[PDB]
Amino acid sequence: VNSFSGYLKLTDNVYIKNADIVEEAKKVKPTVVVNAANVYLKHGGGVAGALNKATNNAMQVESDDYIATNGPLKVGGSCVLSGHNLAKHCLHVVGPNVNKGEDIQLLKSAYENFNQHEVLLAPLLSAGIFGADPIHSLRVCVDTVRTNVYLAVFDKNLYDKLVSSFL
Ligand SMILES: O=C(O)C[C@@H](NC(=O)c1ncnc2[nH]ccc12)c1ccccc1F
Repeated sequence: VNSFSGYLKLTDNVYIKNADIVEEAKKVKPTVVVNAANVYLKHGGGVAGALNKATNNAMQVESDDYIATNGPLKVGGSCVLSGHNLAKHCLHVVGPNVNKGEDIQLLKSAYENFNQHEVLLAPLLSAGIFGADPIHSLRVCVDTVRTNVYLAVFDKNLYDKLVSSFL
């Protein structure tokens, strides 16, 4: 039992809510919040810009040190950093950005990173300004992630569309 509230059950292990991931994180303080990162951990907009803003830019400062030491992530890859005031840990996951021309095929690899964590609060990878088909991303999520994932979808119209079209 956990303290995630008001989520619609999609499958055995995947739940979904129309919510701001920042506010969900502030309430639940999950062990892991997922960031929809890019390979440089430059947290500008969407999920990443919002999470980073909520940390007062501490996420960005930490991320810049990570990149200076380790170099960029891979598309489809991830790293574990602090969750700051939002969660114990932040799992920065790089889904493909279709608006950068990146291969949507890498989305499954991106979701596989979630399987290293028993429970996660996460956005829908590659959706929104990452330019992928969100119905497809939700399908890949449910068909790839085996651990317990609580999805926070920001856009109300998108949430309604995702629920109404989910198989
Ligand atoms: O609408 C959506 O769910 C899709 C969108 N999600 C969010 O940006 C988002 N999601 C939850 N909480 C949030 N709080 C502030 C922003 C935010 C999205 C997902 C992945 C990458 C980019 C992107 F734009």
